[PDB]
Amino acid sequence: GNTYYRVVLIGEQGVGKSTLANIFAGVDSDCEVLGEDTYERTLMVDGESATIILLDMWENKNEWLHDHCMQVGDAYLIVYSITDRASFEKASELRIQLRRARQTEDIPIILVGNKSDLVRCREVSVSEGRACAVVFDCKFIETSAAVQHNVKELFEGIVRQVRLRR
Ligand SMILES: Nc1nc2c(ncn2[C@@H]2O[C@H](COP(=O)(O)OP(=O)(O)O)[C@@H](O)[C@H]2O)c(=O)[nH]1
Ligand SMILES: [Mg+2]
Repeated sequence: GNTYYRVVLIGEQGVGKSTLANIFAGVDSDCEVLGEDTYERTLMVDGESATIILLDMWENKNEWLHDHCMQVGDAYLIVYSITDRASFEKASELRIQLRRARQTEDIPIILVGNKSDLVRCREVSVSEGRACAVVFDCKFIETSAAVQHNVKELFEGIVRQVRLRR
């Protein structure tokens, strides 16, 4: 409870949420019995221990699970694919949706452009991701979950952001 961070992955189908979540996990004694699509890992960030509870239960078709995700997170990773415009536009919709669900809280958010390895398929530019993050007042990163590029920096980044709002 200060050492602990509940982090929620949201985004359109096929953007890479589950692939991100799997890289994050892999290998004790947190109080929480993990359910559905929940992962726990304890991380060292800036010389301080961080227990992350990661939720990856956002699907596009349990309808209440959307409202659940939007309510329980301390922090959010709003994921789109650089090779998919509509997922990028969806990300803005989800950010607005999240802001309405949490009107009075300063929620740490990272906007994540996944699939950066798919160079010839890029449809969304780095500048667009950046400009969008500026409009949203959140952070931005591009990852490739397939090759584990910037995935470490991402989860360090989100812990770093939630600590700044204390
Ligand atoms: N090339 C590439 N493929 C990816 C990346 N991340 C995920 N994928 C692929 O995209 C497909 C759907 O990914 P998934 O993680 O299930 O998306 P989800 O719906 O958001 O959970 C899978 O076949 C993954 O192999 C990435 O960074 N690069
Ligand atoms: Mg998934």
